[PDB]
Amino acid sequence: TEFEKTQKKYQDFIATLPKSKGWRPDEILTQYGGHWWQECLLEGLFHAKDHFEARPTDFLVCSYPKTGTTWLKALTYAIVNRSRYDDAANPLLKRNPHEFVPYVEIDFAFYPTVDVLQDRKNPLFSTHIPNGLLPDSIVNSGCKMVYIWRDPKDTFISMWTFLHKEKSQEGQLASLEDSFDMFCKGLSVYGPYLDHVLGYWKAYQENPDRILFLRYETMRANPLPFVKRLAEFMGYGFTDEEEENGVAEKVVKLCSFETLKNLEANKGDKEREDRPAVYANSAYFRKGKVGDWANYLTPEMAARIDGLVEEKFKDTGLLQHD
Ligand SMILES: Nc1ncnc2c1ncn2[C@@H]1O[C@H](COP(=O)(O)O)[C@@H](OP(=O)(O)O)[C@H]1O
Repeated sequence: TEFEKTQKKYQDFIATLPKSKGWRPDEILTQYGGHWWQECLLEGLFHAKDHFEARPTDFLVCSYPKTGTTWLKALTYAIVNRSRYDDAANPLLKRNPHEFVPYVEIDFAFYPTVDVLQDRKNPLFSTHIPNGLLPDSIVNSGCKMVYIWRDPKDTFISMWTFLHKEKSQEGQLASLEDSFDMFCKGLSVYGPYLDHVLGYWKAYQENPDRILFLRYETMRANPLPFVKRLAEFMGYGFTDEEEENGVAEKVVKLCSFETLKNLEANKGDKEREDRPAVYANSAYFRKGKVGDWANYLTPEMAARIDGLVEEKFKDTGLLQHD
């Protein structure tokens, strides 16, 4: 296949890259371009470099994992499609949001025949690729992008708990404290996390008309103004009639944690139906809170990561942005 040709082409290169143990005993992460990768994800990056073609009308969802990706896939899909479906007919009621917004470095690489990637109408894509490594076609298209980030303490806990749920990996996971130590040293997939955020922040600073820079915690506290802003930014702003008819509030409720978690499609061990999964859909909806780290980390571990944040973000403007 075309992806198998990519894998062969970069085999020798990827073998020359530095390698490290991950959070599972047998897991090997590879370093490239300041960031750590699973092998297949780095193959997926090069495949996208060589083959992904962005259009100016595309809209790209960007995040580091466990900062709000599922939520933004739902929101962007609902914003785009709200006039295509009667409320009860919305496909989000029936299928996990990841089925509707394909990943550049995963779905486009590993699963290029899924229906949404064959749909010439679809404008929505997502990625965890660091900003400095995005394919030139994406950079050159001028397509707009949204980036979301989250408190590193909550982001870490979201990841460590999620990884207990991966198929055929029971017991294969480092302790909380050892996992936290490698997260803080920047050893995580797509990490270092703080470098990931800073990369998009600097892009936002340089191109503030092209990137909407969002924070999980402020959206969670007060989602309606942010959803309206996102829809506007996307080019699908809510009209005055729509606001009269509560349509923006309907989108917020449909994409809320409380709705999606309780859908039949996202419960139990049910998996997505478009392509193979190593997670049940239910693994994407855990607690949805701000501050759950308080139940796992000591003041000493909090001070460590909070000190890393102050040092990484010093003099950048990031923590001031509202
Ligand atoms: N619709 C939604 N609104 C808000 N948070 C959501 C959400 N759907 C999922 N989440 C939360 O977002 C995190 C997953 O991030 P991602 O989608 O990037 O993998 C999890 O956080 P918690 O593990 O803290 O519950 C998950 O519960």
